[PDB]
Amino acid sequence: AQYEDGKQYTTLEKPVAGAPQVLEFFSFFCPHCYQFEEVLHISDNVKKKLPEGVKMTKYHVNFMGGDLGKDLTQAWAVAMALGVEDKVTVPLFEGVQKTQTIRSASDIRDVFINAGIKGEEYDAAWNSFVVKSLVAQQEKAAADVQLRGVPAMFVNGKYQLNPQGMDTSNMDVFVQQYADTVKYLSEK
Repeated sequence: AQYEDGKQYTTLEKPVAGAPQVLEFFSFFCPHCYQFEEVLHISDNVKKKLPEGVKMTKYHVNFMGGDLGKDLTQAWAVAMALGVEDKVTVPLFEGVQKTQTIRSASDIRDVFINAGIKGEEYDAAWNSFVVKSLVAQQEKAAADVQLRGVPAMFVNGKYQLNPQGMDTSNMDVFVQQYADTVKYLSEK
Protein backbone atom coordinates (compact mmCIF):
# COMPACT_ATOMS: atom_id res chain seq x y z
CA ALA A 1 0.00 0.00 0.00
CA GLN A 2 1.06 3.65 -0.12
CA TYR A 3 0.16 4.08 3.56
CA GLU A 4 1.35 1.12 5.66
CA ASP A 5 1.07 0.31 9.32
CA GLY A 6 4.53 0.62 10.83
CA LYS A 7 5.50 3.21 8.22
CA GLN A 8 3.75 6.60 8.36
CA TYR A 9 1.85 5.47 11.41
CA THR A 10 1.60 2.64 13.94
CA THR A 11 -1.52 1.06 15.41
CA LEU A 12 -2.30 0.92 19.11
CA GLU A 13 -2.54 -2.60 20.47
CA LYS A 14 -4.87 -1.14 23.08
CA PRO A 15 -7.28 1.23 21.27
CA VAL A 16 -8.67 4.14 23.25
CA ALA A 17 -12.46 4.50 23.08
CA GLY A 18 -14.10 7.93 23.31
CA ALA A 19 -10.79 9.61 22.44
CA PRO A 20 -10.62 13.05 20.76
CA GLN A 21 -10.51 12.71 16.95
CA VAL A 22 -7.10 14.33 16.54
CA LEU A 23 -5.05 14.39 19.75
CA GLU A 24 -1.62 16.02 19.91
CA PHE A 25 0.81 15.89 22.84
CA PHE A 26 3.74 18.26 23.38
CA SER A 27 6.06 19.76 26.02
CA PHE A 28 7.51 23.25 26.06
CA PHE A 29 10.79 21.49 26.98
CA CYS A 30 10.60 19.28 23.89
CA PRO A 31 13.01 20.36 21.10
CA HIS A 32 11.20 18.65 18.17
CA CYS A 33 8.03 20.26 19.56
CA TYR A 34 9.60 23.68 19.19
CA GLN A 35 10.29 22.86 15.55
CA PHE A 36 6.75 21.41 15.02
CA GLU A 37 5.23 24.67 16.26
CA GLU A 38 7.68 27.42 15.28
CA VAL A 39 9.20 26.23 12.02
CA LEU A 40 6.82 23.56 10.67
CA HIS A 41 3.42 24.75 11.97
CA ILE A 42 2.25 21.10 11.99
CA SER A 43 -0.96 21.73 13.94
CA ASP A 44 -2.03 24.40 11.57
CA ASN A 45 -1.32 22.50 8.38
CA VAL A 46 -3.12 19.47 9.71
CA LYS A 47 -6.20 21.66 10.39
CA LYS A 48 -6.14 23.00 6.83
CA LYS A 49 -6.44 19.45 5.44
CA LEU A 50 -8.74 17.84 7.98
CA PRO A 51 -12.32 16.95 6.91
CA GLU A 52 -15.42 18.83 7.89
CA GLY A 53 -16.58 18.56 11.50
CA VAL A 54 -13.30 17.36 13.01
CA LYS A 55 -11.90 18.84 16.22
CA MET A 56 -8.26 19.22 17.22
CA THR A 57 -7.08 18.74 20.78
CA LYS A 58 -3.60 19.64 22.04
CA TYR A 59 -2.27 18.69 25.45
CA HIS A 60 0.90 19.37 27.43
CA VAL A 61 2.74 16.54 29.26
CA ASN A 62 4.47 16.29 32.66
CA PHE A 63 7.36 13.93 31.97
CA MET A 64 9.82 16.64 30.87
CA GLY A 65 11.30 19.41 32.99
CA GLY A 66 10.32 18.06 36.38
CA ASP A 67 8.61 20.63 38.58
CA LEU A 68 8.45 23.25 35.85
CA GLY A 69 7.11 20.68 33.41
CA LYS A 70 4.15 20.20 35.73
CA ASP A 71 3.72 23.97 36.16
CA LEU A 72 3.62 24.25 32.39
CA THR A 73 0.84 21.63 32.08
CA GLN A 74 -1.24 23.66 34.56
CA ALA A 75 -0.45 26.91 32.62
CA TRP A 76 -1.51 25.20 29.43
CA ALA A 77 -4.77 24.28 31.21
CA VAL A 78 -5.12 28.02 32.04
CA ALA A 79 -4.43 28.80 28.39
CA MET A 80 -7.16 26.40 27.18
CA ALA A 81 -9.70 27.65 29.74
CA LEU A 82 -9.14 31.31 28.77
CA GLY A 83 -8.74 30.53 25.06
CA VAL A 84 -5.36 32.22 24.82
CA GLU A 85 -3.34 29.32 23.35
CA ASP A 86 -2.44 31.29 20.26
CA LYS A 87 -1.06 34.13 22.35
CA VAL A 88 1.23 32.22 24.74
CA THR A 89 2.49 29.25 22.72
CA VAL A 90 5.31 31.12 21.04
CA PRO A 91 6.61 33.12 24.06
CA LEU A 92 6.44 29.98 26.26
CA PHE A 93 8.50 27.96 23.76
CA GLU A 94 11.07 30.72 23.38
CA GLY A 95 11.18 31.49 27.11
CA VAL A 96 11.94 27.84 27.87
CA GLN A 97 14.24 26.88 24.96
CA LYS A 98 15.45 30.09 23.27
CA THR A 99 16.04 32.76 25.92
CA GLN A 100 15.83 30.49 29.00
CA THR A 101 14.03 33.16 30.99
CA ILE A 102 11.40 30.75 32.25
CA ARG A 103 12.58 29.16 35.49
CA SER A 104 9.62 29.37 37.83
CA ALA A 105 5.84 29.49 37.82
CA SER A 106 6.23 33.24 38.29
CA ASP A 107 8.09 33.51 34.98
CA ILE A 108 5.37 31.48 33.18
CA ARG A 109 2.86 33.91 34.65
CA ASP A 110 4.88 36.88 33.27
CA VAL A 111 4.38 35.50 29.75
CA PHE A 112 0.59 35.62 30.14
CA ILE A 113 0.79 39.13 31.69
CA ASN A 114 2.90 40.38 28.78
CA ALA A 115 0.47 38.72 26.37
CA GLY A 116 -2.23 40.87 27.94
CA ILE A 117 -4.08 38.41 30.21
CA LYS A 118 -4.90 40.24 33.44
CA GLY A 119 -3.18 39.21 36.69
CA GLU A 120 -6.37 38.64 38.64
CA GLU A 121 -7.76 36.70 35.65
CA TYR A 122 -4.68 34.50 35.39
CA ASP A 123 -4.41 33.77 39.14
CA ALA A 124 -8.13 33.06 39.40
CA ALA A 125 -7.90 30.70 36.39
CA TRP A 126 -4.68 29.15 37.79
CA ASN A 127 -6.40 28.31 41.09
CA SER A 128 -9.78 27.25 39.64
CA PHE A 129 -11.27 23.74 39.78
CA VAL A 130 -12.15 24.12 36.10
CA VAL A 131 -8.38 24.27 35.53
CA LYS A 132 -7.76 21.30 37.85
CA SER A 133 -10.10 19.06 35.79
CA LEU A 134 -8.46 20.37 32.62
CA VAL A 135 -5.06 19.29 34.07
CA ALA A 136 -6.74 15.96 34.94
CA GLN A 137 -7.88 15.60 31.33
CA GLN A 138 -4.39 16.18 29.95
CA GLU A 139 -2.94 13.57 32.26
CA LYS A 140 -5.64 10.95 31.63
CA ALA A 141 -5.35 11.23 27.83
CA ALA A 142 -1.57 10.76 28.09
CA ALA A 143 -2.03 7.85 30.48
CA ASP A 144 -4.64 6.24 28.20
CA VAL A 145 -2.19 6.06 25.29
CA GLN A 146 1.20 4.76 26.59
CA LEU A 147 2.83 8.12 26.26
CA ARG A 148 6.55 8.38 27.02
CA GLY A 149 7.55 10.61 24.11
CA VAL A 150 6.62 13.87 22.41
CA PRO A 151 5.72 15.30 19.94
CA ALA A 152 2.97 12.71 19.44
CA MET A 153 -0.27 12.70 17.51
CA PHE A 154 -3.09 10.13 17.76
CA VAL A 155 -6.06 9.81 15.45
CA ASN A 156 -9.35 8.55 16.99
CA GLY A 157 -7.47 6.75 19.76
CA LYS A 158 -6.30 4.05 17.34
CA TYR A 159 -3.49 5.33 15.13
CA GLN A 160 -0.26 7.13 16.07
CA LEU A 161 1.67 9.30 13.59
CA ASN A 162 5.18 8.07 12.84
CA PRO A 163 7.29 10.96 11.50
CA GLN A 164 10.53 8.93 11.55
CA GLY A 165 9.13 7.19 8.44
CA MET A 166 8.69 10.29 6.18
CA ASP A 167 11.54 12.05 4.24
CA THR A 168 12.92 15.11 6.05
CA SER A 169 15.02 16.43 3.21
CA ASN A 170 12.45 19.13 2.57
CA MET A 171 10.54 20.79 5.41
CA ASP A 172 7.45 21.66 3.33
CA VAL A 173 7.24 18.17 1.85
CA PHE A 174 7.59 16.71 5.34
CA VAL A 175 4.65 18.76 6.68
CA GLN A 176 2.35 17.90 3.74
CA GLN A 177 3.14 14.23 4.06
CA TYR A 178 2.38 14.51 7.77
CA ALA A 179 -0.92 16.30 7.25
CA ASP A 180 -2.04 14.06 4.37
CA THR A 181 -1.33 11.10 6.61
CA VAL A 182 -3.50 12.52 9.40
CA LYS A 183 -6.28 13.07 6.84
CA TYR A 184 -5.88 9.53 5.49
CA LEU A 185 -6.09 8.13 9.03
CA SER A 186 -9.05 10.43 9.66
CA GLU A 187 -11.04 8.92 6.74
CA LYS A 188 -10.08 5.37 7.73
